[PDB]
This record gives sequence, structure tokens and C-alpha cells, in this order.
Amino acid sequence: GTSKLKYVLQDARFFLIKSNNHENVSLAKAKGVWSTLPVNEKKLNLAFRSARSVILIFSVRESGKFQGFARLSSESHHGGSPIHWVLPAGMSAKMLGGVFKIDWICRRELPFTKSAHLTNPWNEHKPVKIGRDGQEIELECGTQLCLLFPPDESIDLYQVIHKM
Ligand SMILES: O=c1cc(C2CC2)[nH]c(=O)n1-c1ccccc1
Repeated sequence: GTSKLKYVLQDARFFLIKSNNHENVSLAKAKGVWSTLPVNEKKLNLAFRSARSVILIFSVRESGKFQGFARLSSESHHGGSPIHWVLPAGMSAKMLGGVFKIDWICRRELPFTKSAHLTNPWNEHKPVKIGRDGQEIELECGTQLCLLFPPDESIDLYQVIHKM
């Protein structure tokens, strides 16, 4: 069912995350981590202290889909185990901010065709698929977007709830 998911999303904040490729989303799904550029790192750290849940909704560039969504479990930190991200041309690992721990809520994909009825007030009511990395998605739009994803029966939200 969807009741524990709705509980996790209650009064959450939501951010669109772009990945240049599928490899980085695969690494994020396996290791429970993400890293963004410093401008977005500052926004996410502020949000993490501001709200009961901060949800990252992932989309690989040019894929026409979202690849899942996850909840921040920490502010960003430096000096942890190395992660062999595959970054875009002209970007080095030193340009990244720190590493956020994340707990995946759904590792299933959602094609953009299924979200065409949702618009984001914080991006001029453009379709929610449209946005730069780090674009905040307003609560109602973000909640409805997450509820569109296929249920991920491999995930037990009981432990995620205990972190809130
Ligand atoms: O492409 C990537 C790949 C990553 C991986 C470390 C996780 N993190 C990012 O933030 N980007 C990004 C998105 C939009 C604009 C500039 C960079």
C-alpha cells in the first residue's frame, strides 16, 4: 500500500536532481550517496535542517524518465570513502561539494509521459519534468509526482520512518 509513503512525504521538501548519466544513478542506488555542486549543496543543507524529509527526485539527462527518489539522511560531509563518479566533460571531482547520505524510497522509473498533468509552481508552472538540477518542487506537485511512481516492493519504509 501507500500509507507509509504518504507519511514519509508529509510536509516534505522536494528537489529535482539531474545526473549526466546512468552510471552515477547506479552508484547512488548501490551506495546510498549523492554529491552535487556547491550551489545546490548549500540549498540541500539548508533544506535538511528545515524540514522533516527532503526528497531528491532523480532524472538522467535525455532519458525521458525519472529513475527514482530518495530521502536525505544527512547533511553533506567530506573525507568519506571515495566514490568513482563519472562526471561530465570538463568537470573534475574537486568541483563537487560533499557527499550526502540518502535512503532510497523508490528505485523504479517513471516516464515523463506519465507526469504531463503535473506542473511546478516554483518553475513558472512548467511541467515538473522541466527544471535545472536543484530546482525545488512545491509540496503538492512533489507529493503527487512521487505517488505516480510504481510501488517499490523491495523497500520497507519502517526504517526510514524511524529516522524522522
Ligand atoms: O552531472 C552530475 C553528476 C553528479 C554525480 C556526483 C553524483 N553530481 C552532479 O551534481 N551532476 C551535475 C548535474 C547538473 C549540473 C552540473 C553537475
